[PDB]
Amino acid sequence: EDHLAKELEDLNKWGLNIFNVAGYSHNRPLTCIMYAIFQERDLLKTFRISSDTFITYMMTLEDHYHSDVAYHNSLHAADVAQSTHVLLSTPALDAVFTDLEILAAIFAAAIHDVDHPGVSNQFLINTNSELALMYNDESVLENHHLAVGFKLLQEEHCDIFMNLTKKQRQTLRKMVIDMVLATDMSKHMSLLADLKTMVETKKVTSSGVLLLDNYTDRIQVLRNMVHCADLSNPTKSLELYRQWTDRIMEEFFQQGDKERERGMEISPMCDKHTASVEKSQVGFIDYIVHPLWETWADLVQPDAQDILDTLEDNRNWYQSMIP
Ligand SMILES: COc1ccc([C@H]2CNC(=O)C2)cc1OC1CCCC1
Ligand SMILES: [Mg+2]
Ligand SMILES: [Zn+2]
Repeated sequence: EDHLAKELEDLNKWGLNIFNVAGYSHNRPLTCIMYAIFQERDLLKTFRISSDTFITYMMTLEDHYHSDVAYHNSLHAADVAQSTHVLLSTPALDAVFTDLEILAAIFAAAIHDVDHPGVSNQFLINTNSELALMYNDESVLENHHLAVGFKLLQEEHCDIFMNLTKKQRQTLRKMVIDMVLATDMSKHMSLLADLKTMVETKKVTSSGVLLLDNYTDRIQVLRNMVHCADLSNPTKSLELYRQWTDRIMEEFFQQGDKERERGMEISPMCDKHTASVEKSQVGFIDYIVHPLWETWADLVQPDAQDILDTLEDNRNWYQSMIP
């Protein structure tokens, strides 16, 4: 109550604690943070989005995340949205994005895992699920989250974009699709290689502010930004990181139990009888998270040096828990 307002004082910081905001908002973290973010940035006024309309959409979207899924519930969406809100303010990216691109990136973060069933694209494909038949095995979940999110906008009592122009709605839809499809982990290596080429030919104004000429370059940075926000758990304080680790392992091990029940091969990091939680996090940091943030740090230096220091410290803690 007064605790919620104290926690939200850190709305614009990496140290914000989304678990605390959840506790004080009737477990509506996503509705809560999305509303705090939009007010802070004056987006409701800029795009003449009604408050009732915005709240009804957000509450419906949030009720569409599954509360019995350990990691991919509404708290993860809320976290990715809050993280993207901070990354958009990085000094190196100052005045680089339009208001429509800022709106799109934050909206993408919010809907980006909606209706997640708690199993991976590969699981959905090997069990011949209806979702995989629908999407022909390509970015199964991601196409689905986009579909639900944009579906809910089709209803007057819920169209938060009704006061944008047709032209603006089209551009936003293109940008959002692009950004959510980029959260598909099987696209990670591709995305990182492209981000490394963008750093290679990085250009800044006289005062260290990125120069982004075309739409192409702007959406490439936005794509990568949402993807970093998705893979930001290890760059947060150790206390936060460990609760996120606990949740993803719970979810991955539940998938492993379903794999065993059906006589399918068990995905090794989903096998609770053999997988080391600690080794898996160190591997995840060394091979995926660090390589990504090291590159993001290059693009916006020295803005993300503390984020990298926290990461390297967290990496060493998981390492020390391994005998
Ligand atoms: C907190 O950790 C993790 C946080 C987030 C993810 C995303 C990528 N895959 C997912 O399904 C979501 C994986 C994590 O750890 C997994 C890889 C290493 C062990 C588990
Ligand atoms: Mg996802
Ligand atoms: Zn996600």
